[PDB]
Amino acid sequence: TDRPRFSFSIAAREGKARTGTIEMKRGVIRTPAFMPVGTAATVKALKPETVRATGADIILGNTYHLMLRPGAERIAKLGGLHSFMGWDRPILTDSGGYQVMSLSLTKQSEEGVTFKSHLDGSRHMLSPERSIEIQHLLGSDIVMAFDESTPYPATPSRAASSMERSMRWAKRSRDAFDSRKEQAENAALFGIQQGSVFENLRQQSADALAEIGFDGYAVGGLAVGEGQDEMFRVLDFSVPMLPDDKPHYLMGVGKPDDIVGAVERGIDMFDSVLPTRSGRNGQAFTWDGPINIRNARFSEDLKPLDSECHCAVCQKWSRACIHALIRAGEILGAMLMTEHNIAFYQQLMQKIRDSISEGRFSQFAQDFRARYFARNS
Amino acid sequence: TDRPRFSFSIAAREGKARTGTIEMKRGVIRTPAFMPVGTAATVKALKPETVRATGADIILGNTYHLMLRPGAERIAKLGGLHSFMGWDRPILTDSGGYQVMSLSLTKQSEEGVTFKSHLDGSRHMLSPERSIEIQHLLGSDIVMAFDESTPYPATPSRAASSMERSMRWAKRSRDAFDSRKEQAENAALFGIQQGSVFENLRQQSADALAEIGFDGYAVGGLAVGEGQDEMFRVLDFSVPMLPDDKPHYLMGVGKPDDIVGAVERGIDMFDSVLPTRSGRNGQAFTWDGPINIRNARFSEDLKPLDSECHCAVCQKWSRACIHALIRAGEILGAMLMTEHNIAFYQQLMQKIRDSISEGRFSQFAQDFRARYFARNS
Ligand SMILES: [Zn+2]
Ligand SMILES: [Zn+2]
Repeated sequence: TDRPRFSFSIAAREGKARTGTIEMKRGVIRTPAFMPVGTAATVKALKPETVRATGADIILGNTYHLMLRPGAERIAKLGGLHSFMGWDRPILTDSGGYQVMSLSLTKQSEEGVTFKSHLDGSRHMLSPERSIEIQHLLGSDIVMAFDESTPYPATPSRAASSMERSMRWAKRSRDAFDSRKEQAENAALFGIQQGSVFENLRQQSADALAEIGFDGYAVGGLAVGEGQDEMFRVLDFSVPMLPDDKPHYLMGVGKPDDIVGAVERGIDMFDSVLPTRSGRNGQAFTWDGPINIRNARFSEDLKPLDSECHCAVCQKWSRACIHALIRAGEILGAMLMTEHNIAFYQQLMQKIRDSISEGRFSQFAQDFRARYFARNS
Repeated sequence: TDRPRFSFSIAAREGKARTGTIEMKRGVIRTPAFMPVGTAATVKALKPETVRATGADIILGNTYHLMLRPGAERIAKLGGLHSFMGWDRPILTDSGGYQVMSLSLTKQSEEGVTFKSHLDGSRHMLSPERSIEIQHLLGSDIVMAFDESTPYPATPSRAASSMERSMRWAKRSRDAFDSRKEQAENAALFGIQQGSVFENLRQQSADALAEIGFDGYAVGGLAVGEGQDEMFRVLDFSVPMLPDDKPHYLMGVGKPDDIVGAVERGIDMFDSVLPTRSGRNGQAFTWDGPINIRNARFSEDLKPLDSECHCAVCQKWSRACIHALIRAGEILGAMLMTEHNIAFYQQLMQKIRDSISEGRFSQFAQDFRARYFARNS
């Protein structure tokens, strides 16, 4: 049977939480979804088949890093990110705009930005048009509109002007995407809501995005230093402003309890480097909270990282042996921790989906928090 | 202080057993000595610094395999085996003659042998003169005379003729070695006693070798299928025939109890692939006998491979975690087992040396056998 470009179906709801599917030409994405951050398929990283076996339906590509090395045109000549990452299922790319704020910047205006590569100092340009074109060259299935991030905390004036520029750039992203037939017929485009902590600015942003029209809507400007309390407060009024029948995407979030609370507030999609960064640093996520595998307590602990996790690592490896690998600096140790962490995240999402489907998600969320924060690991 | 070409000193004796040192220009060899079989310094093998840290004072090079790949001239152009194996301490090379019997053979005569490479079918030639020259090109510190092996079991006639040819070839090895000033002044040459299980042939051989004169004397024709009982019986009368004040070398032996009994019979030097072959196959040597680390009993065994071994593996790794590595096919598992096995062999030799020095070696040998064969692992 033929597969659609982008079809979001909601199968069940509990309060603001939703569970369902996004059907795309390269596969189905179960929601709520967690997207691990992808990298080149080399001996340095988990194999793509390993990432898929953790349960991931889609992975994320960082446009900014790919355009500095090896470059978007080079990626295209190699067959796009799907070949480059050895991943034939959907790929979401960010716009590159956040990293130019956080990692580089030679010129800024309504036109776009010019920035210096922190690698070789070379100059690069991004704009709604260039960002959408680069994401096309990467073979992206879900394209993010290019917006303006204002650093945290933002004044009411800075938040107002960045949101308004972002909305003008959202229309430009829309038109650039629509102008490219191969991209418009085969990929999807998400808009990004801005407005910082100000409800009227968030509503303005949401109204603008809905008038332009997108396949999905992200909540931007959070997870940038504000803390969970205020992030939840902003989600409380911001997510209901977005179109109900399209996916809602909270970018760069986050810790497991962040994810649970955001789903309670209507978020459908997530990404975070946390599982990978933690895995390389010897920290494992468990249902009893995170653990530091280097701790002496684990040196003779024959139980797996998490006794309820069904990832391939926990079927086989004890805390004691992962402890030994990590303490010796063996790369296998980091690989096992990273595989478990990504798989744990997918099992979290699966438990979220199942509990919403059964109408017991609010109880799952309470059960989850009580145990995650008690830390009886 | 300047170092001698070859100086064997006996420090202490108990019965036929001796302990002491061989001083050579590239270092001191403690005796009785075990020589692991060396290979090229690549990611496939233990690093040379690891092999040294196990206690090895000297390693063995298989001339036959090195002459098929990459070839003796190629080894020389790379700086000899010391550069090729990353090992700056003494290296003993065999003559290549045993492997032409056991692994290849297009022509055989009193002149030498011509054989077909089991790799690429190419033709090669060995002779006392060519073998000594190749071992020179390899940078060998201890050179083995080229002899004729007769397969086991040998008729009294075949044993007689092979021994006599070997003695004529021993003189030719001696003269070839002596003809090359750079080799004669910096390396040593061992002769090889033959005669199978026949006492008069062994005496004939020993007399011939002593008349030629060598720096050391090997007992050949054992560990080829005969079993330990008969090997010990042959050693009982064969080793006393050799010059007392030169090292005695039992080639290709062997299991730990073989080594102990051979030292009781006057052997000073040993080599065997057993520690490495076992390590790759998941078998570890211990004071309670060998263990198969794949056995289910080890999956939760937090004790090291051997609780009295002081190798770097046993300081750190449990049976349970080596078990997990081996069962997963992780190369680290084989590396750890091989390091422990070679280190265990060196600790065996150290206990042999110390017990002889203290005049308690015969008691050590009895204690060792009772525990090794009870197998309370
Ligand atoms: Zn797991
Ligand atoms: Zn050990």
